[PDB]
Amino acid sequence: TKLLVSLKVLVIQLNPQIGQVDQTIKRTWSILDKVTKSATYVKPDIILFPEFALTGYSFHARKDILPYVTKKDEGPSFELAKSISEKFQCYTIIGYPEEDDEQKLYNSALVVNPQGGQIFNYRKTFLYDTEMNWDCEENPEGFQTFPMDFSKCAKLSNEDSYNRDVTLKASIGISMDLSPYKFMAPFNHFEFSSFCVDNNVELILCPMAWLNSTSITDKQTLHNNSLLEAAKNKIAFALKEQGLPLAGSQGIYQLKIGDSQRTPRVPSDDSTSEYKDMDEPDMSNVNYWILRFFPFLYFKLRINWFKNSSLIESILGKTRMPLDHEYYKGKHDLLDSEEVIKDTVLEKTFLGTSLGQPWKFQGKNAILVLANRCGTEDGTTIFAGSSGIYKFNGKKSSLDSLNESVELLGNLGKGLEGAILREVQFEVFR
Repeated sequence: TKLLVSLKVLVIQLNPQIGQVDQTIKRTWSILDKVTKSATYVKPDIILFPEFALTGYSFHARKDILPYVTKKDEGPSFELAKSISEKFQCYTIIGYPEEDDEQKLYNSALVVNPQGGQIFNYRKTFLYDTEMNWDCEENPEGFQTFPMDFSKCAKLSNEDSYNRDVTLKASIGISMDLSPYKFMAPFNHFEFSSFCVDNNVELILCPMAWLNSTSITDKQTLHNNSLLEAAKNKIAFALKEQGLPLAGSQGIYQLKIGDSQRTPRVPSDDSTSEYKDMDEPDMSNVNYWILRFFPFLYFKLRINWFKNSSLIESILGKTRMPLDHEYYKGKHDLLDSEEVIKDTVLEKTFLGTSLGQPWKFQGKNAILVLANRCGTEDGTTIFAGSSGIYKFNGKKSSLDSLNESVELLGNLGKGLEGAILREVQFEVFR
């Protein structure tokens, strides 16, 4: 049974700096105020913030982050999300540094329902270099899905208003979750997006603190004070030339509220990575993010992969998580056994292909919401901003924004704080 859905999605893009939690909270309320005063404002069903949205990101020691960590149901990030959810009767998802009762630290995203109750807490599964600075843990559950009960958001195709309720299968992936594991696993594993396709996820939510490639990441440079000083000077000049303070822009808000301006499809070039034109998205990263969702994209070659059974061994042989992941540290050959083939094995995919279909996602819909922070930290790290909303439409082989099986519903710029609201329409089957 086809069920039509209409979701009002609001994404907030912030430039939080370490030690400015109260100021960031104030700017957040300012943004939300300006949003409600928009000419085309409509009430959001869901509001998404970036990774470590109120705290800043680049913590260099456990001691430095400890004054900002909180239990999943206490503290500034949680109280903000509860207040927002209660005032807007929506789901609110925010990234925050978490401590648990056993003094373990995580990079997390909490989810609050329209009643102001916390319904979920997701912990980052693939960690980035920065997390290793302060003793962050991997999510022992690995990637996860959860239900989100939406009220008055759905209809049958014959009906004339969205007056039905719907429970969508959602998944949160925090930044590095989208990357090959440790940057060492094969690129074409597409772990997170394969997991979402495998589990028939309909709503994908990604709080991120994702870098623009102008950032200094070369390890030899970071650990040679002469090379580092020279590299920092280059970024300094790059911001000065833009009329920006070294930390990037704060408090000047780009609002795209309820409009229908789509983001132009563009190939990555030597120029699309430049940290220039702050109100335009970083299309190098937009294209890269789209590529990491390859299993959701139409690709002609899958028909040959399926016909030749080229991926059967890959599909059968893949594990739920990487073998050395926290996941197995305590969870735990069908072609050579007498055990039967379970439904779950027939849902598994590799490169978007399953044992039963060339392209498992074909004919389906999924929504991707990416909330990425903007600004700069340490004089070395420039975040890409470019928060956006995407629809994978499942319709029938560029590996970027030119692929028409993804719809770019709208993006913010790479460099300004702000908010984007889009009505997203799609279908699910029930």
